[PDB]
Order: sequence, then structure tokens, then C-alpha cells
Amino acid sequence: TMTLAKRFTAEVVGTFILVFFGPGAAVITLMIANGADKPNEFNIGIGALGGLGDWFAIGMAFALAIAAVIYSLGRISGAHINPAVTIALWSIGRFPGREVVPYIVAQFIGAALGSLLFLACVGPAAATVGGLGATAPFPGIGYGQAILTEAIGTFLLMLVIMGVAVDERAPPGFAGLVIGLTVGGIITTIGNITGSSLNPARTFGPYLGDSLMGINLWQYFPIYVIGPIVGAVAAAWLYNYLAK
Amino acid sequence: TMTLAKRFTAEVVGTFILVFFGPGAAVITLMIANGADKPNEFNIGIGALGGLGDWFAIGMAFALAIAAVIYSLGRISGAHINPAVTIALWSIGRFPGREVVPYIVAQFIGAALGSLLFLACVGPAAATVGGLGATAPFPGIGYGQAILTEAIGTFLLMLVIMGVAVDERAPPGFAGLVIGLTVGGIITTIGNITGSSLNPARTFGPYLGDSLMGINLWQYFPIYVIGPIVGAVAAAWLYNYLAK
Amino acid sequence: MTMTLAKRFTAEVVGTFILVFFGPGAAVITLMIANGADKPNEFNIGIGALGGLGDWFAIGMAFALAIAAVIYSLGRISGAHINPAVTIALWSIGRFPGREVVPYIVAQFIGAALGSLLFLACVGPAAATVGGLGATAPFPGIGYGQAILTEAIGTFLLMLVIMGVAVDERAPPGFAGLVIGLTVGGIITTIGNITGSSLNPARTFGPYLGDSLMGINLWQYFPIYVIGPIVGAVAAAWLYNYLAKE
Amino acid sequence: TMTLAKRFTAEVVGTFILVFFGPGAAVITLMIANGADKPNEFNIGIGALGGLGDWFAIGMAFALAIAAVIYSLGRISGAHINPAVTIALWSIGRFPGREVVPYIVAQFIGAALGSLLFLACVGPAAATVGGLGATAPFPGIGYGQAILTEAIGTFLLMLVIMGVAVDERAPPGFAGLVIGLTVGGIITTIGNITGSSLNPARTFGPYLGDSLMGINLWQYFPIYVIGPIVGAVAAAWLYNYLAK
Ligand SMILES: CCCCCCCCO[C@@H]1O[C@H](CO)[C@@H](O)[C@H](O)[C@H]1O
Ligand SMILES: CCCCCCCCO[C@@H]1O[C@H](CO)[C@@H](O)[C@H](O)[C@H]1O
Ligand SMILES: CCCCCCCCO[C@@H]1O[C@H](CO)[C@@H](O)[C@H](O)[C@H]1O
Ligand SMILES: CCCCCCCCO[C@@H]1O[C@H](CO)[C@@H](O)[C@H](O)[C@H]1O
Ligand SMILES: CCCCCCCCO[C@@H]1O[C@H](CO)[C@@H](O)[C@H](O)[C@H]1O
Repeated sequence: TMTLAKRFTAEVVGTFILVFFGPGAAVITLMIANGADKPNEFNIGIGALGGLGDWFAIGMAFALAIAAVIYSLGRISGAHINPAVTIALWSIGRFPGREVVPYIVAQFIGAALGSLLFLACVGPAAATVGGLGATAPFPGIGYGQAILTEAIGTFLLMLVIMGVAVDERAPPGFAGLVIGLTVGGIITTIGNITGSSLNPARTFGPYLGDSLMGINLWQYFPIYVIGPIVGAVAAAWLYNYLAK
Repeated sequence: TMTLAKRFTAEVVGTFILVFFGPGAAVITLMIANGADKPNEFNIGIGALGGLGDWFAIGMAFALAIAAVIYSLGRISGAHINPAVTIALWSIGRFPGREVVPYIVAQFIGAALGSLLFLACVGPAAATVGGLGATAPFPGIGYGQAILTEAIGTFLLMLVIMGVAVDERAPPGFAGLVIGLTVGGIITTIGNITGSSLNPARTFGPYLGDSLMGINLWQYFPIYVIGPIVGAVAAAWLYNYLAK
Repeated sequence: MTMTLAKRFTAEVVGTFILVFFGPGAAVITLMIANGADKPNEFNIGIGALGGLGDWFAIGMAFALAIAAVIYSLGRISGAHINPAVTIALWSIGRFPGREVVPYIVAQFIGAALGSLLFLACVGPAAATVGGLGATAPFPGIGYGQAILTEAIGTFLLMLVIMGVAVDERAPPGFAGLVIGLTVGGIITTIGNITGSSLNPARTFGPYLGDSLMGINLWQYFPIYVIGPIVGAVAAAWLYNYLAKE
Repeated sequence: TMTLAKRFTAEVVGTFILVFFGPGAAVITLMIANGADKPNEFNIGIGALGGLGDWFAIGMAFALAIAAVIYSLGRISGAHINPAVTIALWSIGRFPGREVVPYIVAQFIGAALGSLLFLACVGPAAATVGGLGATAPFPGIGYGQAILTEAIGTFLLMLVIMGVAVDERAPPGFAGLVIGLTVGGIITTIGNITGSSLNPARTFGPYLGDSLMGINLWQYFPIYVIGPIVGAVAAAWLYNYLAK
């Protein structure tokens, strides 16, 4: 088992790729669709040109990136790339408490780096037109519902993480592909309701870049901390109850 | 194995996710596409912006969710999340008769919960504009053809379920992924003909929420009971005849 | 459980039926739902009109996931050839009995006609008059010369995968169905708007029958979907062996 | 191992299929979308009809082709079909130096063949309208950023190649599928920034056909040599540091 110093840097490089490519697709969708007829308020540009196919596109950007990361770095850090996962796994005694805060920091640092680097790669348009793919409720969606859809979202994620990754009886090698594809699915449905974050670090990244680029959104941050965690811890604890 | 009480609650939580995310994509497609030019009668808003890609998006929302459920819960309840499967497996003596009615109830309860919760998450728009993703025949499609396409649909599903899940010679671990992706495929073709239900619990959920939200559609329910069961039992029995 | 030929025949019918019901069935539904939308040039015939190339990947995936489903359920029984070019290619390497090539191809053709006809019944005449029963034929500005070459280059990559992940002893077990299907899905996405990406005489036949039954005669183009696929498959099979041996 | 003569001809036939089908999708997208409303400068026709779904479509054309090639030919040549990979693997002492130049030549020859054959298959339209799918920066993207996005791109690729192919502990059989799907993912995000080449041979092919068809673009070639290599070598070396 690799030194914590190396699992930290593994968690950085992982969450960096999560936030570079995942929310990077959301930006590029918005940027190439910018100008097209948005036929109602609920449609904010994503879906304008490719309908829900735009959301699957985006979900798959996320999924296949997430999968890549697990398959390359999972053996090293565990490939958490998400604080809700770390917190959920800790709440079952599958992760050391001493390492939860160090992991989450590694995730946040990685997320900020991915968001900032994407911004540099594309130009200011990435934020002013793409929002750096930051998550926030959609037209006609309150905070109440926003956390609930984020909890129901991250509940299904963690449930798969238990079933195909943590459980001794899980078929080896499927983990990365399954976990990622699952996220990809969740984004397709949940995307146009809350931006399907499922992940505090993945929300943080853009929020920083945006508020660095003049666009302050931290009002909505709790939705992406409370929602994901209550979903993940719920999933983790339910799993164990059902499987013993 | 796990107590029936726990396989029940496993079947609820499974069918819940099946109906939350699967038909939830259908709703969100319709909602974001609401207002766009529907260039003929046959196009009812799905396909309006993203063409058949909208249907594949939707199918994948389903497929990846279904897969997630099998990989997480299949080890517990069997992950039937569908009464036609349960009835088909019983008709081969692979499932105890004592448990078919308890399973189907668990499925229906889970389906109503997933439909209701999605509704709460989004708002009334989810029903009045999205129809809660309920299945029903498409423009120029009679009841005769609607049960036949639903049979031909659920026939291919069950056939895979025999071939990659029930059969002792099936390559282990591929189950969840293959079965889900297969559904995904069916929806892509059959979607704009009957809404590709393949599943009485998956049709029931929306139908309840809709008729709770003022939109009564139970006229069409037999198409999604008869069609799927005749398809599933036909597949199960054909499989065994061919494989011995 | 090496099942009787009678049962591998009926397995090959039920397999090629699902291949032609769902595969070309997506192509029809694409056309039908997109019917009326602005086709911004000649090369766009309605597929791509609403969902761009995403419409072609949608269609390719309808094919791929159906093909995959078949292999994983019936492969253990008939071999899940569901394609005469495959049977002929495998025979040309002595991996399939000559006595069973003609019986296999007939099973495939019967299954393909049944899938095409059943889809037609399911939807209505619109399925043919508007959807063309998803029959393959060259696209605007594509000659017969190029149409067979793109169909050979197409089915060459298919058969090459079939060798590598299904026929070869050293292939990782269980991946076969998924990989072979997804591969087809890939080929359709690129080749689709050039020839309809048939890769398969039985898959072309099905629609052609239904169409010519519904008044739309297209057999002029059938050789493109017999010659092209076979020359591609037999080439792939024979190249594979040359590369992988002694 | 098979003789080098046969691994050469294996690398030709592989990179041929990479460039025929991969960039072949890009051409067909452009050709069928030719004429449609491009609602801003950043949208050059890809995305016009199917939004980002057009980019995922293209990425999957690539991914599934790449996967096919590894699964069929990887056993023979290693299925590099990419000079940056060969050069990266050499830099770790996993590939013989004597074979790096021969491999790269095989790749280039195979790429030129695939590009030329596609051109022949379709007609001049393939170049004059499709650009033979050649990669080049997008509107508002400088050379500085173009190499950085291509490095960040090919960095993720090689990182997966280490994790699921080179590493002794990698789950067997997942290689082809995972590596290809990963590329597919990268193209979806990076596509509309640089054309997501990740690969000198894959850029070369089109560039030749194009400059044969009157369209000279070699001004941009360094972006697709420097970018990919620096990304691949960085990834390879980082991996080993993290995994020992
Ligand atoms: C205990 C409830 C905490 C809320 C978790 C958020 C995800 C909601 O998920 C729900 O969890 C419930 C558990 O009570 C189950 O009864 C429901 O079927 C399930 O859909
Ligand atoms: C008929 C009088 C009873 C109230 C309606 C059903 C119970 C409340 O339920 C709510 O009703 C709203 C409609 O106003 C919906 O938007 C909500 O999503 C639904 O959950
Ligand atoms: C018999 C079970 C009652 C559960 C309390 C739900 C209260 C929602 O209220 C009512 O429910 C009734 C039954 O669905 C119907 O009259 C209407 O759908 C609804 O207005
Ligand atoms: C240092 C001198 C060693 C000479 C052996 C070189 C032959 C390489 O061998 C090839 O390598 C590929 C990837 O590298 C493998 O995947 C292939 O199976 C194999 O054909
Ligand atoms: C240090 C001596 C140089 C060895 C040359 C490479 C030999 C090929 O080694 C090969 O590596 C591949 C991964 O790329 C795998 O596909 C093969 O299973 C493995 O045998």
C-alpha cells in the first residue's frame, strides 16, 4: 500500500481530471450552442441543439473520465475523487478518520486546478458563456428539491460503489466501467434539475473559478455538500443492512 | 440467502430507481424540448431537438440505471425490478410461486415511490408537461400493434436474461451491464411506438402519479401487462427448448 | 449440449430476426419522427436532420446492443452468426462445416424477412413508405464502385474483431458479445451515411423484401451488399490467420 | 512474439482503421450538417444539428474503432496505432528503441492509407466539405493553449494505457474497451478546442490528403506532435512514480 503522500497526490490528479473533462463538456456544450433558439425557460442552452442527447454527451464525458481515473489510479489512492464518497466510506469504518480531511483537501485542490486549467485552455468565454460548468438549481427548482434530487442522485452512485467496488463478492475489473457509466446515467436524468453534481469538490472547482472570474455563486454550495453526503451515507448504511 | 423481508425491500429500492431515473429522462426530454417545432404528428417532442439521439439518451438513462441496480442489489433480491421477469422465471420453476405476488407488490410500491418522488423533485411540470414518462401508444398505433411491439420488445429482454443471467454457462459479471444496455437498445427502436415499457411496474408508477395529478390513462394499462408477460414467458420457454 | 442442427437453424432465425427488427427498425423510426424537418442539403436524407451524427450513433447502438444481446443469449447455441458473410468467412478458414453454410444462410434470410415483416406490421405502412424499412442503398454522390468498397472496408473491420475476440483461443472470455456489437455500432456511425452500413446480405435482404412487397423495388443494389461484405469478411479472416501464426 | 515485419504490417492495418473511421465520422458530420444554421463562430458545423451529441457520436466512432483494433491486433503488434504511445513506452524502457522509428513509420503509412481510402470512398466533398477530419485549433484558440489542451488530453489517455494495459496488476480483457471509451470521452470535451487528436499519425493522415486535395495545413502540425508526446511521456513517468 502506497504512502499517504502519494495517495494525496493521486487524489489531486484524479479529481483534476474529473473537473477538467466532466464540467468541461458542459462548458463546450453551452459555448457551441450559444445563440441558438432556447424554446423555453427550462432550456438554458444545453439541449438547445442536441436535445437530451446533449445531457447524455455530457454525462458520458464525465462517465468515461471517471472510469479512466479508477482504472488508472484506483489501485493507488482508491480513486475517491469525491469527498462524499470518502465521508460515506469513513462512516462505515472502511476508511481511516485520520485520512478523511487530507483526502478531501486533495480533492478540492485537484478540482480547483482542473477548473482553472480548463479556463486557461479555452479563454474567458469558458466562464462568461460556459459558467465553468458550475452546478446550480434550474428554473423552477427550489433549494428543498435541489438537495433532495442531489441526495437521490448520490444515493444511487454510492449504492453502486458498495455493490461493485467495496463488496468482497464484486466481479473484479468491472468497477471503473460500471461506476462511471452509472454517474453518466444519473447526469442524463438529474442534469437539468440541479446540474447533477453528486460531489462537493466537483461543485467547488467551478465555483472558485467563477467567483475568481467575477461570478459569485456560493449561495448554492450547501446544496452540493448536504445533498451528496446525506445521499452517500444513506446508501452506504442501507447497503450493509441489506447485505448481512 | 437474505430473508424475504429484505429481498422485498431490496425489490422496492430497485424498482424505485428504475422508475425515478428511467422515465425521469423522458420527462426532462419533454420539458426542455417543450416549445420546439414538432415537424409532424408522430413526433411528440422527444426527438424534436436531438432526433433519435433523444431516444438513445433516454434508453441509456434507463440502461445504466438498470445496470447499476443489478450490480448493487442483484446479489440480494435477484434484482427483478419487473413483474414480467418474476412471472417468466416462475413459469420455468426458477422462482418460488409463494414469492411472485410479494415480489410484484414490492415492485409496484417501489415504482409508485420513484414516480411520486421525481414529481416532487421537479414540480407539476413533470406531469403536465412530462407525463411522468408514462407509456402509451403513439400516433397511428392501435392496441393490437401496441401489445405485439411490447411483446417483441420484452421477448428480447427476457432472452438475454436467460442467456447471460439464468444460464449456468453465462460469463460472470457481464449480467448487469449487458441486461441494461440491451434494454437501452430496445427503447431506442421501440420508444416512439409504445414508449417501450417492457414492464407493468414501470408503466404503473407514472400512471398512478398522472391519475393523481388529474391525468387518467388506465385505459392503456392492459397493453403493458399482457404485452410484456406474453413476451417474457415466450422468451423463457423458447430459451430452454433451444438450450437442451 | 452441442445442439442439433435443427435447433441451431431455429436459433439462427430468432437471432437474425432480432437483428433486422431492431437494427433497421431504429433507422425507420429516425426517418419517421424526423419526417418534415429541414434537410439542409442533398446528402442529408432525414437521418441527422434533428440529431445530427448523434442520430447515426443512436441507430448504430440500436444495432450494437441488439447484436450483443443475441450473442450473449444464443451464441452458445448456433454460434450466433446472424450474418451470411460471417458464415461464409468462417467456412473459408475451415472453422465451419461446408454442409451447414447453405442451411445457416437460409435460416438467416428467413429470420431477416420475419423481422422486417413483423416491424412493418407493428408500425404501419409509414414504416416502408416513410422509413424504407431501413433498407440499405448508396447515398447521394456515391457510385456502386465506392459502395462495395466502403461495405468491404466496413465488414473487414467487423470480421477482424470476430477473429480476435471470438474465434481466437486466446480471446478474453465473455467480452465477445459486447465488443462485437459495439464494434458494429461504431462502423455504422461512420459508414452509415455512405451506404447504410449493411455489412450483411441477410440484413439488407429483409427490408428489400418488405419494400418490394410494399411496392418499393430495390434489388438493383443487392449485389453491393453481397459482394462487399463477403470480400471484406473473407479478406479479414485470411489476413488475421496470416498475422497470428507459426 | 510475431516477427517485426508482421508487427509492422499489424501497425499499418491498425492505424489505417483508426484514421478511416475516427476522422471519417467528423467528415460525415460536417457533410450532413453542411448548410444548417451555425449560431455562432465557435460552432463550425459539428454540433449544428446534434449539439455536443455530435461530438460524442464522433468520439464513439473513434472509441469503438480503437477498441476493435486493440481486441483484434493488440496481441500481435501491441496495437500502438499512435507514435506518442510508442515514444512514451520507449521512454520507460517498455519498448525497444530499435523499433520506435519502424513503428512510427508503420503508423504514418497506415494513417495516410486510411485518409486516402476514405476520400476515395466518399468523393472530394470529404475534403472540401469534411476537411478529411483534420485537426486544427478552434476559433479563439491560440497555439499556446492548443498544445496544452492536447497535452492534458493525451496525458489522460497514456495514464489509462499504463493503468489498464502496461501494469501487471491490470484486470485482463478490459484494456481494449476501456482505452477506447477513454479516448471517446476526451474527444467529447476537447473536440471543439483542438479537434482532440492526441496522435501525430492521426493528424498526419488528413493533413496529407488535404494538402493533396489543395488544402495545406502543416502550419499546425507541431501542435499535434509536441502536445501529444509531452502529454504521453509526462503520464508514463508520473504513473511509475506513483505506483512504486
Ligand atoms: C432515511 C431517509 C434518508 C433520505 C435518503 C435520500 C435518498 C432517498 O432514497 C429513499 O430512501 C428511503 C429510506 O428511508 C427509501 O425508503 C426510499 O425507497 C428511497 O427511495
Ligand atoms: C386533490 C387535493 C390534494 C392535493 C394534491 C395531492 C397531494 C399533494 O401532492 C403534491 O401536489 C402538487 C400539486 O399542487 C404537486 O406539484 C406535487 O409535486 C405533489 O407531490
Ligand atoms: C387510501 C390511501 C390514501 C393515502 C393518502 C393520500 C392523500 C392524497 O389525496 C387524494 O388521494 C386519494 C387516493 O389517491 C384521491 O382522492 C386523490 O388522488 C387525492 O386527491
Ligand atoms: C528490448 C528488446 C526486446 C525485443 C522485443 C520487442 C517485441 C515487442 O513485443 C510486442 O510488444 C507489444 C507491446 O509492446 C505486445 O503487446 C505484443 O504482444 C508483442 O507483439
Ligand atoms: C524491457 C524489455 C522490453 C520489452 C518489450 C515489450 C514486450 C511486450 O510485452 C507486452 O506488453 C504489452 C503491454 O503494452 C502486453 O499486451 C503484453 O501482454 C506483454 O507481453
